[PDB]
Amino acid sequence: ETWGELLSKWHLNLNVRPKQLSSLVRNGVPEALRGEVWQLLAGCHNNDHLVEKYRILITKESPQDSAITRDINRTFPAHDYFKDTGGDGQDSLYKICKAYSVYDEEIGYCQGQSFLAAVLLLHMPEEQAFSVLVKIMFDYGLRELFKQNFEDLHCKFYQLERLMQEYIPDLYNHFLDISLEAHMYASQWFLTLFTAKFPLYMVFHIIDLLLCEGISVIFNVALGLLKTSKDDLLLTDFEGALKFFRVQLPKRYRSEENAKKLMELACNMKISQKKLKKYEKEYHTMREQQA
Ligand SMILES: [Cl-]
Repeated sequence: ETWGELLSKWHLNLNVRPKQLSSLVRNGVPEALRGEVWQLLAGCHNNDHLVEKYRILITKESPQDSAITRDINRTFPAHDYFKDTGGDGQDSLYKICKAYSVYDEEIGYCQGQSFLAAVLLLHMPEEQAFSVLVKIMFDYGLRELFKQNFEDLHCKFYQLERLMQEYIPDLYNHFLDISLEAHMYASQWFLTLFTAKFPLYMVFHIIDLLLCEGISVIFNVALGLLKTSKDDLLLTDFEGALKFFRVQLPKRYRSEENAKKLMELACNMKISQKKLKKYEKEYHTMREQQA
């Protein structure tokens, strides 16, 4: 495209993102270019060291075989690439997940990580998918949500609710009235970056935005989802709200048009780093008092 010219430009200087990249990413990266573009966004291009390590890691046993197997059995099992249990896709998926469990000695394999691994394997080869997965967990900071009995996740829930008070006040008020807290609905959004419940078309666009702009885009998407469906939530009771989040909400985004308007709104509902850091500080101060 425009994409072709952009990639030529980028390859003249892989150290610096071209000025028009963020605007082109906002519209969605083409499927066939995501393998390359995701690697470049994440800052790995021929990351030889991680690939060398990976080749050793795959010879080691995982102490989390059972968790990994369970997750893989629920990871896009009908998809053409993953449906053959002896296929290359499923083989690669196991190896990546096991390798990760051995690589991150402190934390190990994280529940749901197979969905993210699978998203990456849908667009690039195995060894590169491992590399990108590591960068998402370590550099972008996904693994931080799993430390300290999920303390940073709890922080994100607090942040989401403060943002809702501000940008979706009617919905915030209603959720207060029915005592529905974010931990009851937003956990998989954050911990899996939407990979575990939303349709792939939408999920790929989310990764495009997340790799370009950072892990904070989960807030933008969260607010876009809540604002778009708020009228199906405002008059519901507790059970009703949960049922909506579990069944109807992901079903809406099977439509490509619905998913495109959602990512547009998410980008438009962008939240500043300054604002997020304020709310993070508020949460930390609060936790210190009660401690
Ligand atoms: Cl803002």
